[PDB]
Parts: sequence; C-alpha cells; structure tokens
Amino acid sequence: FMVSLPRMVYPQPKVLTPCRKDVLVVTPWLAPIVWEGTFNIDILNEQFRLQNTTIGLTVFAIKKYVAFLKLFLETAEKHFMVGHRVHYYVFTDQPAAVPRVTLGTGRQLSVLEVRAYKRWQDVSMRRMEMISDFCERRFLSEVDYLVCVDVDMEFRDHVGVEILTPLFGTLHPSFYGSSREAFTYERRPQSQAYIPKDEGDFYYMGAFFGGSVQEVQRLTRACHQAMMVDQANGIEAVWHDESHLNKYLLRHKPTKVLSPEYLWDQQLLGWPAVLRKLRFTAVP
Repeated sequence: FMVSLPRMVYPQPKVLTPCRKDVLVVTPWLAPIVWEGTFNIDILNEQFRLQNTTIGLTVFAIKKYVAFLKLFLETAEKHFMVGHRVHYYVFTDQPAAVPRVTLGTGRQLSVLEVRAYKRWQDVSMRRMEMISDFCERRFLSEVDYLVCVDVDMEFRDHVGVEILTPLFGTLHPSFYGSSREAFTYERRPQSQAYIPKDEGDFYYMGAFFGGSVQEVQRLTRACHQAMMVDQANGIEAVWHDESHLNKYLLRHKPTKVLSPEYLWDQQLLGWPAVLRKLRFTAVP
C-alpha cells in the first residue's frame, strides 16, 4: 500500500515538447532509458522515501583491488542514494584492508570474507555464485533492491532512486553508439552465452546492474548455472560473467536501462555532448 504524495510545485510536463530529442529515452519494450533531463528527482525521491526503501550495494575487492575501496566508498557517500537507507556489502579476501570510511546516518557497511578458490574457473563464477548461492536469505531480509558494481570506480555525480526498478542494466560506454554486429557478445554457439549477429538490443556492462532482490537473485542464479554448463563443456565466454549478463538481459528484458552517464571512462572516451553528467566513472 502506498500513501498519497504530498502537494508539490514543479514545472508542468509538456506533452508536445520532449525532455531529450538527441537520445532514445524509452526502449521498444517500454522500459525508460535513464538520462539527465528525463526525471524529476523530487517526485522520485518522494515515491521511494514513502516506501522506506533500502538499497543494498554489493562490491568485490580482491587482491590489489582493495586499494580502490576508500575512494569508492567516500564518493558513494557523497552521491549514491543520499537520503535513503543504504547497506554496503563489501566482499573481500582481505577484511583487514577495508578502509574505515565515515558513513552518513541510515547507512551501514558489512565486510564479507571470500572464499578460497585457487582455480580461475571458480574465481570467474565467484560473483554470480556469491550473490545468488550464498547471500540469498541475507539480502531478502535486509534490502529491497540490490545494485552490483565494480570497485575500480568513483562517483562524481548523483546516482539515486531514478535507477530503481525490478531489473536494470547499464549501457556499456564503448558500445552505446555501435551496431549490434559490433557488440562483443559471445559468438560461439557452443556457449550458453551465445548471441547470433542478428540478435541483441544493447551491450550492457557487467560493472553496473541491479534490480529487486528477487530479480537480481534470478539473474545471478541463471548466469551462475549457465557458467557452470560452459565450464563442463570446456568453454569460457569471451567476457566472462558479462557475456552471460548480456544473454540473460536479451531474453529477460530489463525494466529500466541506465545511460552511459552511469558507467563512463573519461580517460578512454572523453566527455561527449550527449552526456550532460558523468555520474560513476572508471578510476584512471
């Protein structure tokens, strides 16, 4: 049950003037594609705060990648879901190397130890396995949404409830303008991740996906199972769990798609006019 929104004063949406004319803002299956100028964050914040929404953020920091946690967390504190309840789950092989980052009210961090695996095969499947296989009951009890991101990143601008939806992927910054035949999907029919040259909507990046706990567990379970089949069949998808994520999102359409504002690499790609904000970016 959802209470009424309060009275709010904001500019009237104008039916005969689009918010953005330079980009696709809705997919053919009627999922919003989230760009600056498409949303009023005040309305969305009201809608989600009224539900007392809790967002879980999962991040893996293994070996040398623990060095990225301090900037990742400090910038998440400035830009990610501010005003909402947030639970960070940091999965690491080095609990002692996790920095003590000061958190705002209503925000908490849990350090979760991984997990052995000397064989690279199991390391490849570790994230999908851990989100689905081992963390299932924990996430269902603690958060409403799960967001899965890479650690070698920093927040530079607002990333908030505009992304929340049953299931989302993010347009990979190297491919948003590419033809589907150029997408680096897995192309060998022997792989469960296989996508033919005449299929595909978008190329989604493994570095930022999420949705409701239920939908994220479905996605991660399916990808983990598919990866196990590939391993038994002696094949590793060209881009590992990202290849599987792409296959899954082809066959299970996401209910929102994030624009490359949400996963950008300024060193590699600069700052094109189409991006009004650079929100979450690769650390050089």
